[PDB]
Amino acid sequence: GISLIAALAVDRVIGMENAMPWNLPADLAWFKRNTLNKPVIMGRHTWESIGRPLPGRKNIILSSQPGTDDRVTWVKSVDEAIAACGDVPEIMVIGGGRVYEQFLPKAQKLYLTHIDAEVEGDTHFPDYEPDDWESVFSEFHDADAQNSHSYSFEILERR
Ligand SMILES: [Ca+2]
Ligand code: NA
Repeated sequence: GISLIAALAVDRVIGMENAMPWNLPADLAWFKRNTLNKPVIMGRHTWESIGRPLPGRKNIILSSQPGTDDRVTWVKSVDEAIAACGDVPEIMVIGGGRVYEQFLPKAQKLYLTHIDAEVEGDTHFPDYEPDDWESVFSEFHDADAQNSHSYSFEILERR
């Protein structure tokens, strides 16, 4: 199916103009664990924030304009993005806000990191009602020497 994976500060903030004011290697490890060797769909701005392909995966970039890096696959519509993933057990949608908004109604699972941080942002994860979803996994973690804020992971499966 289609899954979304995202890291959310309070008020569902996911993005801003500058780099996020946190350091969460545990969230990166979680992202890798759940996307390894799966196709990833991302918007063009998320692509520019990474700068290079995520290894071992089909990288699919949504843009209305021709692609500018032949190392990844560029598509001009949601339907083309899904088609480019082919026949796979799980498609991972990795951001950003505009892309999450379009794929949420298609998604069966959400992988969410909730960060105990209040940050001014210009992009939010789309609204969802927790009652429409079942929490199948949850774990809370404190900040530590490597992670600047406390955070929790949850996996929600659409009811
Ligand atoms: Ca940004
Ligand atoms: Na899994």
